[PDB]
Amino acid sequence: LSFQDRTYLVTGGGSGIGKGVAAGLVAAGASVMIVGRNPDKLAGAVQELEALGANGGAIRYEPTDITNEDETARAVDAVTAWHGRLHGVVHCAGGSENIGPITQVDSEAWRRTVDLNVNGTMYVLKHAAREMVRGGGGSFVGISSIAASNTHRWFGAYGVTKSAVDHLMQLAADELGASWVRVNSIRPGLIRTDLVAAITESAELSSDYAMCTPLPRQGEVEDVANMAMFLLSDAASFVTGQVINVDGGQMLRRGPDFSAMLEPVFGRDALRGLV
Amino acid sequence: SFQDRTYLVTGGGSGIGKGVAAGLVAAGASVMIVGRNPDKLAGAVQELEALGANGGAIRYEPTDITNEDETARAVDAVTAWHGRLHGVVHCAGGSENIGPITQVDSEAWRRTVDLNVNGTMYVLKHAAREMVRGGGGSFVGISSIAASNTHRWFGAYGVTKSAVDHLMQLAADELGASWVRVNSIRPGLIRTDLVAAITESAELSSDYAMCTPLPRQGEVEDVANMAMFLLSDAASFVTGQVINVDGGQMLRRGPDFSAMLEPVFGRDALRGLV
Amino acid sequence: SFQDRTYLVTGGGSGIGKGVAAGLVAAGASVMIVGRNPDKLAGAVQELEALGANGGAIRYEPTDITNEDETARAVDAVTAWHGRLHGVVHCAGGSENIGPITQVDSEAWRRTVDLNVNGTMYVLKHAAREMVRGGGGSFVGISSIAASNTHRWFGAYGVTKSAVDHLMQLAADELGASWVRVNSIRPGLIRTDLVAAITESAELSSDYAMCTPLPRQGEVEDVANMAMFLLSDAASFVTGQVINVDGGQMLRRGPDFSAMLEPVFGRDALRGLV
Amino acid sequence: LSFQDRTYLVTGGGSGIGKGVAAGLVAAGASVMIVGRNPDKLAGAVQELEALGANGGAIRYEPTDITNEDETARAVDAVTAWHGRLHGVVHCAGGSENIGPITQVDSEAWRRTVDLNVNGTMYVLKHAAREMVRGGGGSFVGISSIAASNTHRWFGAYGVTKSAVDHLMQLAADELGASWVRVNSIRPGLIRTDLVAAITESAELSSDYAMCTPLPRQGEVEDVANMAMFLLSDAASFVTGQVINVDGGQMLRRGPDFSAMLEPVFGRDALRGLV
Ligand SMILES: [Cl-]
Ligand SMILES: [Cl-]
Ligand code: NA
Ligand code: NA
Repeated sequence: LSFQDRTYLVTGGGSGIGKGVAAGLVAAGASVMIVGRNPDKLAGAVQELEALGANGGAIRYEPTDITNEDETARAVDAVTAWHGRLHGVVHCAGGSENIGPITQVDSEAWRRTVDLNVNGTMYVLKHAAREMVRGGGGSFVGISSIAASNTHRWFGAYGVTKSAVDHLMQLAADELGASWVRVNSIRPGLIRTDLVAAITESAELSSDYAMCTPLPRQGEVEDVANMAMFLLSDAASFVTGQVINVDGGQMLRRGPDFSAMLEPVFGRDALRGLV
Repeated sequence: SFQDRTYLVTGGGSGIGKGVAAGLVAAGASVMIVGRNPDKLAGAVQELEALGANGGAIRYEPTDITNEDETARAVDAVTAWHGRLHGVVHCAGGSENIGPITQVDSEAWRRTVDLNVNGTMYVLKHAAREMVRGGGGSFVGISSIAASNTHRWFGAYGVTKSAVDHLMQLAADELGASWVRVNSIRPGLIRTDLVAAITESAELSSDYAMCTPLPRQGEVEDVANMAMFLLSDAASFVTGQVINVDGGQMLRRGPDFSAMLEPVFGRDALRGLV
Repeated sequence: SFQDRTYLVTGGGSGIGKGVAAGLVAAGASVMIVGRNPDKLAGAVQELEALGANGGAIRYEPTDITNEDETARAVDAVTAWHGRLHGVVHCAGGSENIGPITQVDSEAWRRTVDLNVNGTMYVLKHAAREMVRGGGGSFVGISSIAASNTHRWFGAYGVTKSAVDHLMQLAADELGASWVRVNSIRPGLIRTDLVAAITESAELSSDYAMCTPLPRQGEVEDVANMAMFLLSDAASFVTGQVINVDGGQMLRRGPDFSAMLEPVFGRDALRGLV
Repeated sequence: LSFQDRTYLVTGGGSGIGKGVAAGLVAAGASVMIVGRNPDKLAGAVQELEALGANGGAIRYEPTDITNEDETARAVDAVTAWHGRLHGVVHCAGGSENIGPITQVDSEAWRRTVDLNVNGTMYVLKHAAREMVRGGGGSFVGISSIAASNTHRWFGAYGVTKSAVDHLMQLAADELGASWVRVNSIRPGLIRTDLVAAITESAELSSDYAMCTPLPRQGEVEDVANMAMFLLSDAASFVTGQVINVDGGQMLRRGPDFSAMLEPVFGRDALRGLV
């Protein structure tokens, strides 16, 4: 239940979900290192997060392009060297550059998404895992997506790669349980971030998501932060290998239909293939 | 978020249910435990009263969940206690026989079905009515790893718990519009009185440990922690989930009770020969 | 691989069961159809006899699968016909009521449970006994997309069919050592007499089509084709599978019967208000 | 039920499963193009496959490195131009170069596996799909693995990438159903090929697989070929988006434990992380 005097690494800690997770931990008295691509945002987030955690919290940043393994490895060394032990990780770094039919998918955009999500995650887990095993245990939380649990027509590499990441969390849980390192995935549904204010505020797509979602609201960053913190905590010490949706129940229905956005740009025939 | 709230816990007289009740009482909640054995329910109350005051309170009503009318009466009693029912943790259920599918004791199978499938439906049906009228709540059904991974020779148990998990998800679909969340927890091997048979066997104990990534057995607190989280406002966007608390055993397989069952049935019987 | 073999088909008097029976007869198999309605079973026999000779043959026995003794008697009859039972396609089952979980007709729910959970177990239990003694076989259980994707307001149907799918997998685990394969098929919307309500509604018909990647409704032949493949030696390394034949509807969602149910129950009732 | 006068593309058609699938189709009277990396094997397989299909069958090859999209696109043009229509695809090309703990995984080997399985599959599906949509429909069958359905400790990228591929088949099925293009995945268990005679014939690993497998035998290439042919055929014309194991029921138990092979090479501590 407590996080005081524990140290965590948070990737994509500069905005959206990662920032919320970092906020939560620092406010609970944890030491956090946030890593991400943009030193501007990272620095900004740090001065802000520092206001929280008058409760013993601490915050640091290291700019890191997680598609380069050396940079990931260095960041993991630094967070571990901070107090000597790395208690956990929340991996929120990851992206999506594709939107369109599989038959016309931009292969460079696809390959970038694979590198970021699949390889990026592997580097973070590989190196974080080494220290958590040496430290006598810990908890790794991967942030996936409902795109992995429910097909999102025209999202190309997003759900494909997030499915890989979910499998990698389960594989690692299997391998690392003997070392008391728990590994779990969270798949958020529609969460309100500045990143996705186009969708959340659009009449057609907000309406489609709402019809797919049993609970009558959209998600919030705090919803995902709460699950991550629970899974990092000792209250989940027998929970590993799980893949858990924080999505208002959307996985019980279907992924969203982005027709209304895409039909005027691609035409209906392209959306069922047909080049 | 437990302090000013009231919860129903079925099967609250021992094991998982009792742990859940104890955690909620400790947090300041009011809890009504119900179950078949009045001696055990009354004893659990006396024990849990010791968890005293964050202002928590505990009551019991003997209830046979195979009887819909008694179940509805229990739901009326918990609801009238402070005027609103905030959540349910449904731990009542079990099974009565290990053996090959070809030798299933049909009356025991029917009993397990009645208890697990029908009993869960009645609790859900009437708890949902009140949680809808009251403006929302959280229903947690306790299932088992027997539903997620085949347990050879467990017959009705895994079958009925899979039915229950589907019910939890169907109910989440139907009830989300009324702010009633419904989730399932599947425990792995949890240390209780009900598990002394696995405990006394080197073969069975070893088999579970080999099937379990984390190098320990589960505790009732582990399941109680998950249940409380899912009841809390910290899980307010979580519904329709089926979540294992099992040390990662679902990543491997169900246990193999061959060592125990071979001397009773014979090897041929365990692959269906009569 | 059907020519010199004998199969039991439950619910063989109409719909999916009858299609399955017809395909097997056409291929030269002997088929016993069983079911509750003797007029319909007898009429199906007369029809299927027309499928004549690749040397195929068809018989019927009226059987109430909620009675284990009648079920065992049907399994004895099919087995004694040519001395070995090679497989089963279990299509008998159904449901009796659409409505919110908060207004479930408990007697109809129990009936659906008895028919689907208990009835399937009896057929499986006794068919498995003979298929084990005979040196192997293939058991195909027919389930439904209601088990793979929540169908709001379908109550016991999806719940019980999920129980059935778990049973198929448990039985595959137990019985593989005796070369008895057990698999489940989940059909989507299939064109039969049982679906005229969806057919007559623009709203419901449109909703299914929107939920279905392939731009057509399912046919009984589609399900019969899958069943035959799974019975065949071409599927000899396939067991424990649960396979949809649904035009890809499982990739989207279950149907939304709101248009039909709103005028009966009201909108508030459909989210659990009583 | 028939395959006469239909044309199919088979990737990895030069050995193992692909060769068996190609054999099956040609023998049933189909035209097949087999593609793969090694022109020696491809040519060999063609002269052999030509003996079969006195029943109207036809066989061709094009050497193709499926990690290069241009080469994949050319092969798809050629098979389609052959008779004017491409009726289906069975995608068996794919590999696995990793064996060891996630904490010590060779990142170059990992990245190669991702490129082959994830990107390779996408290229094949993208371009094959274009023609099948234009042709009025068809059937794409992806060959995955039980490594995707059940965690295989120490298999690193194999199950991770095969999980991605399964998701991609489901996404494509969702997108392309409107065009009558069905897309499905097969996950084989232990299949006897020359590739894996080390495992299938080893006492410890054969024994472990056998205990995990309800049916008392190992798989055969014909078992997978039969499922693929059924899914290509009109007898499966309402079957799309499915992910189907041909594994003797192994998915009901667990993936294999390669401890006996790996412990003497890595030590027990490395196998639970600990570098
Ligand atoms: Cl009790
Ligand atoms: Cl009938
Ligand atoms: Na209180
Ligand atoms: Na015959």
